[PDB]
Amino acid sequence: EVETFAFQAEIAQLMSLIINTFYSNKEIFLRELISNSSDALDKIRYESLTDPSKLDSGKELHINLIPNKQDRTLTIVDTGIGMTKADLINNLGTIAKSGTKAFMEALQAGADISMIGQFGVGFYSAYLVAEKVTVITKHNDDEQYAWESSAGGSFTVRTDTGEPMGRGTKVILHLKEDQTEYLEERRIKEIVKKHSQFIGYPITLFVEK
Ligand SMILES: OCCNC(=S)NC1CCCCCC1
Repeated sequence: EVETFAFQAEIAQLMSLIINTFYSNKEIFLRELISNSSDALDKIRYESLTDPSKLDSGKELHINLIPNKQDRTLTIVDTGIGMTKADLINNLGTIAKSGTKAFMEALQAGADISMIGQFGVGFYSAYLVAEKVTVITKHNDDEQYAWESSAGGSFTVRTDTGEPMGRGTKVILHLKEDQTEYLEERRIKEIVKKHSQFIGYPITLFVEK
């Protein structure tokens, strides 16, 4: 059972901007996703200080980067606080409203796309390299859900039937045909060292066999 929702007008405008403009410095998407994962891990770790039972769904706090040349996907996995159904559908997009408007004002005040993180909307930089993004997420207070969008103004949310995650979020990037360099080991390493050398959680690169 799948529900289809329309993106808020300003978010749909940002994604169409991100997809259609010519911007060569596409590697910043990984920094933004890793920084988002760091925030999610900070939140569960902070909450667990007053409630250790919040870690019953997993004590490990880490980030895994998993390229797959066969499927042409790059997957970013964190064991952070995860996302509820209301987060996926309403609350997060409501908070991103002001940032998207301001980010688009800044895009005419000099700023470029690489500053997307300073407006709290860095996640949508995934569409610099991805034609489709799938988000599997599990929050302690909700079921496992699957969010998906190929942009174009709509996204879907459904209960996920696949492998249970425990807790956290999995961002699956279905890369565009010309963006397969982000499946390469030495390319991901160079990006992580340059942009995320100061993340307070272990970032593990899964190399393919
Ligand atoms: O970082 C930018 C703000 N977006 C966040 S925090 N999360 C996104 C995940 C996909 C579905 C929920 C809402 C959008």
